[PDB]
Amino acid sequence: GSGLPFLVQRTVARQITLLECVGKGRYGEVWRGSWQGENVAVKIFSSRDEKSWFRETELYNTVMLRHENILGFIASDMTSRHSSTQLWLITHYHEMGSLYDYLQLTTLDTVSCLRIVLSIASGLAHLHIEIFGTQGKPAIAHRDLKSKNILVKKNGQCCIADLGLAVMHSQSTNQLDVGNNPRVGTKRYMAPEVLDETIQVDCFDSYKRVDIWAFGLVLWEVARRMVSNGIVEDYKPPFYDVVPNDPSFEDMRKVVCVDQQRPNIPNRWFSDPTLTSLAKLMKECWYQNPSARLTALRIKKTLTKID
Ligand SMILES: CNC(=O)[C@H]1C[C@H](n2c(-c3cc(OC)c(OC)c(OC)c3)nc3ccc(C(=O)NCCCN(C)C)cc32)C1
Repeated sequence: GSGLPFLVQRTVARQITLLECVGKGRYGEVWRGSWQGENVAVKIFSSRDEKSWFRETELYNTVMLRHENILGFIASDMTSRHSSTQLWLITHYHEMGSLYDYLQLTTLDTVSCLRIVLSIASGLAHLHIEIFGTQGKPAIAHRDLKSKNILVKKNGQCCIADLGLAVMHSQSTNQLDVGNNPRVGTKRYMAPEVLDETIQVDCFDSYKRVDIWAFGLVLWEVARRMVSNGIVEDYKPPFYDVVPNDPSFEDMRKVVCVDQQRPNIPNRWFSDPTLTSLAKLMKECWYQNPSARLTALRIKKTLTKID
């Protein structure tokens, strides 16, 4: 799999001491833990999200996902702490936390902006691409790509996190996991075909194109925080101005499906070559027609050529 030898994995949870709680939400809790005096991140899942714990555990153990831009899996366990049975996912610890939180604390220059977005595109392309052979991997669509599910490294690269909603496709196999409704992710980031439920649930490539829509929104979030001529925008989530907090499906449908609105491009971006290029790139992620959207590899290539 992606983590420790497995026999090691079961013993890891018992060797971990939880030191600080660094995150808490409806998903559960995230802690900085220590394993042999080395930091690890321990996500303790709420009962609401227990199935996400199981699906992510299945995945990381059935596919050996190892990539610098994917959160590094260490182990998963159903363990007991303080006499309560708990669902733990243990990964590499990234002190900087989520991109969402990071963008609200500092601003970016051209180098650090491009490093962030390129690393996300590289991670997403690695998820998306199916690799044949005994040491390959199925294609993976994330289905909840957003800034809260991206972690920042000290070196300024990022890695994609939270595969609990991901769907896998082997070009050999048939059927896509999917199941239930297609509207499983974060409403604010949902593509038009999800919101209006016209997505072809049987076509795996539909899910990759949904990730690309969300990636375009993440690019917009990040680009706002890149300084140009001492100018920068405050952090805002996508569509902050046109929809309420915790927006409903109907809110999103009118903006994105009926009006076909997209996040607004700050005028000052067209005073800077990099931001001008990023604006064009994100618009090619937001086509109403999913098949017109760029692929993750095309985005990666374009970003590598920008400087
Ligand atoms: C998920 N929601 C949240 O709000 C946050 C993000 C999540 N976090 C993870 C993490 C872990 C996962 O598995 C273990 C996981 O699932 C695979 C996952 O999914 C997205 C994320 N490592 C983290 C390491 C540090 C921090 C942190 O905040 N501060 C430290 C100082 C930085 N400060 C100024 C912003 C948060 C971490 C808690």
